Amino acid sequence: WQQVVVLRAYAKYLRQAGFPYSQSHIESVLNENPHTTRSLIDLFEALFDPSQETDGRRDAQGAAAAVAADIDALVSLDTDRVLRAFANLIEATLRTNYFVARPDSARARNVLAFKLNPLVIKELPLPRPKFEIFVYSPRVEGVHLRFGFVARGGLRWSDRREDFRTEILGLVKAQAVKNAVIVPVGAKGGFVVKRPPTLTGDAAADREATRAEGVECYRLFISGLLDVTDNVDKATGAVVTPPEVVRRDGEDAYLVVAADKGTATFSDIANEVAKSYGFWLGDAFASGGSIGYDHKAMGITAKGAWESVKRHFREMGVDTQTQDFTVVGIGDMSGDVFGNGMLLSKHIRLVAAFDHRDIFLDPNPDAGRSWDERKRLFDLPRSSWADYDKSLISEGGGVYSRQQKSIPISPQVRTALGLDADVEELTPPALIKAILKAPVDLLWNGGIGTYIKAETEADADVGDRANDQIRVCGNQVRAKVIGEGGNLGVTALGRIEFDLAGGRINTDALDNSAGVDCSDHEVNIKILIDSAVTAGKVTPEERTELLLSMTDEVGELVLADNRDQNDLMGTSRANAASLLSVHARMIKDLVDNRGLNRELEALPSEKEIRRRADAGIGLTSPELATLMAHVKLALKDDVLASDLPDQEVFASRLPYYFPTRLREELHGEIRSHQLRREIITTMLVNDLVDTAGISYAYRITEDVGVGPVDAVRSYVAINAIFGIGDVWRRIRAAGDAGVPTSVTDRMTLDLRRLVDRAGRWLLNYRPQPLAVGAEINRFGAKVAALTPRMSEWLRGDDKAIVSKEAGDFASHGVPEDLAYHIATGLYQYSLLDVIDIADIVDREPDEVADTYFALMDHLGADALLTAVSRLSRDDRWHSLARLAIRDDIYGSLRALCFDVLAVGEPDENGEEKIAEWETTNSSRVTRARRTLTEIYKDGEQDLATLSVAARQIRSMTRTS
Amino acid sequence: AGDFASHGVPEDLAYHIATGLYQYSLLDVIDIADIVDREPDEVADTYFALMDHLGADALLTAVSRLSRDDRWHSLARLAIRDDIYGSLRALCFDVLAVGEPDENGEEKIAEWETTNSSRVTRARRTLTEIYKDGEQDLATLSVAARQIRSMTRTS
Repeated sequence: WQQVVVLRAYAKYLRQAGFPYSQSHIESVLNENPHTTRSLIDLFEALFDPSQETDGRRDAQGAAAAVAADIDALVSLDTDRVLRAFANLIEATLRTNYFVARPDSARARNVLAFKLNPLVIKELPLPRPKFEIFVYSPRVEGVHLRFGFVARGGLRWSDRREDFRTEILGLVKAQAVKNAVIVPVGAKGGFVVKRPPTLTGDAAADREATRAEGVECYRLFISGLLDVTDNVDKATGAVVTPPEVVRRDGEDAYLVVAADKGTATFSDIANEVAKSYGFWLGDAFASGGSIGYDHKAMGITAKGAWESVKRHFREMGVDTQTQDFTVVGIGDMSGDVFGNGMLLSKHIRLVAAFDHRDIFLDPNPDAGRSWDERKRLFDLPRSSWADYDKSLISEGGGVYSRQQKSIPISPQVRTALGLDADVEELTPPALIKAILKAPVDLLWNGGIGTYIKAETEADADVGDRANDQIRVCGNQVRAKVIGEGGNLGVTALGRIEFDLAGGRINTDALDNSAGVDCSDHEVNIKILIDSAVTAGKVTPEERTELLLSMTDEVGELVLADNRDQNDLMGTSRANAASLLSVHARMIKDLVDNRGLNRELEALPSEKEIRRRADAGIGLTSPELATLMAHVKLALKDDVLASDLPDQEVFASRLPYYFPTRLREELHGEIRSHQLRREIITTMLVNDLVDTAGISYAYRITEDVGVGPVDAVRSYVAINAIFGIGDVWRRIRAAGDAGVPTSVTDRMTLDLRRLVDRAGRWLLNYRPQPLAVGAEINRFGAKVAALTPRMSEWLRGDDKAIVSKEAGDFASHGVPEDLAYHIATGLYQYSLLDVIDIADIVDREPDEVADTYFALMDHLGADALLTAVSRLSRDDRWHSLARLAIRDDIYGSLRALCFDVLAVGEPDENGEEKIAEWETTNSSRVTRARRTLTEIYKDGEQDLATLSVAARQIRSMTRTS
Repeated sequence: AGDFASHGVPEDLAYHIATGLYQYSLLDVIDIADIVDREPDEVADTYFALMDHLGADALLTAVSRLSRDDRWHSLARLAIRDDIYGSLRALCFDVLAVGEPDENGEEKIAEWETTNSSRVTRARRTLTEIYKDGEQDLATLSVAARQIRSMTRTS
């Protein structure tokens, strides 16, 4: 009967995968081939019995050959397909708990677990997870799909027992997107109860048992999961395979659990269950519950979304922390998101707010008094909108109920929201839809569900029936800015329509990222401290003390991530129109190589793409966020597959993931973390994408012709050499001080062209692969010495244009040193050639810089490089052409500098060196200079004229 | 030479005419042999073997296909042809700076590429890809020429 249970479980997994033949047909096929069924059982038994490993050579070939010969013998088509599918499931099984006999396991409670490789299963619909575990029982049935070794996701208590694998596979892509910025990749679990209790008619004892049955089945599902999962022991540091479990895969120990629509109060139960198996993660197994973070207190999600709101309003030109602004909100002062976010400014004027229970209408809200009443409501353990003081409500305002037949409309309520002038009463559904379409500065979301749709998306396709009567369209939203603290509030196509209608919006995975981020952060700290507890440095009682002491510092680190995330979003929004073509090739690469789905990711179709190209606009803000999320995942996949996380130059940033107390006290424990390679890769990709830009790495690969690994090498070297991160923080501080986003954004765009050019230079002129430490130690110090002295050798047109850019920057409040430091970026790029040249001729870099920039002055090279930059980048070949001409100019600059430094004496300055090189030229150089000045006189700057000017410069050199 | 001789042209004269654009390269060959005080035979061997590995004849023919409608485009096509020839001179200088005279053109090229950098392997790969595209406007030919130019330290 136990072998029959195994076959039945395989059939249930087959049903979840969507096998065509039904269960009746499947059992009939197994019945009509009893010899073949016996052969299948023999193959499985040979595969997974630990005693077989004690029985000599495993009877692999015997059982496998019996199965294959029985497969061949089949004539009937349905039988043949069914038995190959069965054989494929046997082959695909990676682990099983059929043979574990220790009493605490789930096998003892009649639960069977199959860890499978979905990648090799023929009948599985796409996408195929990296690993899957299927749990079968007569009471419970669950699945867990993981796209990677280090994965995170929520556990759905699903009610789709017919196909929950379908639900889990549907939600795994969105969960993975949520995890773009965090160390792990997407995972998702889900269980259904198959023996719910009989109902007593008593509305109370029934829900109690229904709850307790779900608790027992939740326990069963997780226990079956841990019967096959490996454990981590810090006694030796190695990964242990469950005893009496035969593993066909490698080693796989990381597994954490997050709450979902049915797993809200089960985190604590999950922590107890993880402890019963003796799992190493302890309380990090489940995010929060009883040891971890009180997310309502921290309010990390609200501040993470407030960073996006502030960035959007800054692009709007407003500052929330000092200027009154009007808000329409979803939720009440008793939830985490709404309550924590609506107290973040004392200038908040909450004009309207509906709930699940009540409606709040403040026609002319105050700021100080409205904030005080909002704070009073938040401090209560529980409250509703009926608890708002109705004396602090503005005249014409009030607290009304959503269960009323209708709600009267005050003249003050009507004018503020802006509807047809005749309304004097509305229905609660229409009041909610009008709140949803409001001429309001901010639209704050702290609820759950979808309330904004696209004009093209069907109502049933959204998957939210409860709000289906109140859902408005994205193009129909009149809010200036939309802040997304909640999940699934707006559909992707709805987000695209809102951005396309003039609204400011990001994706929800980028706004509410903070709460999940804190979940991951908490996990990686609970790991680290548990390791240090095992090493005897932290007494178990001070572990909790240390955790609570670091709450604020952990929150600040997550908010720093959100701010870097949002600043990059604003900058990407700035550069959308001119990079649409580059962005389009990126999308194609992802589709062709990473198995991306254009329509699923809400990425534009190619007809949609040049539709916008014909309109002269780039990607929308939610689409830009989506693209950068996939870029972050692809970059993590690229860097992790390499030895970059292994090398020390990339590993020098590891301690900075952890708070100050741990950074100081825990140093050896940080260096020997379990997730060291993954944390380093995630930090790496976050820094790279936030600093270098969306198209940096892809353009590097397009231009240079290397793999992502070489691009990363180059970015790290340039950031460490030029202090690029430090310049970025100085730019961001100026923008935070009140400098408009246009000035700081343009500062950053010049800086990113500089890094592009500099990274390309390092890749092009130094041997590959890059030794990042070597190039840093032979360039970064020299660069730091040469950057502050840009004023001593800029001459003529160079000096004039640099002064103009620095003064324009400082005219908007930018500090003078930073304005000048930014204005000279394209000359800091030439300092790389300056340093390389000084190294070749073993002479000082000061004099080399003097000659290089004086020569850049005599011929007016700045105008030529600017004209080159004006060359079109519409397609890849023209971009290649403009890149070829810029590099030709720079290389010719290198050869002419070599010849000029080959004449004269170091005491001769740039002007004297140039004078006596031209004094020692040939007819070729005088003719070239005369033609160059004539070219400058024409003012024509197409490919041909600039190219002939470059040849004139090239012929000035013997080595040509 | 065979097309010329098919119409009755004498064979020596047909071949002598058919090789005119390589007789032009013999000027650079002689100048180069003079600079390195080595015999012109071996210099010619290396120069034309190198013109063989990279398919330079197709690139010069494509350059000749550039328009001469106005003075500036004619100047541009002249610029690209001279850039190709000067880059030929610099690469020939570097290859003759490696190896030994007894090594023929193929052996000289083999051991210079055997002693290149990541820059040269990447440049060759991009050049072969350019040859594969078959696009021969100003921009593609120019980027092919920059690939050839970056193969030289003195650049």
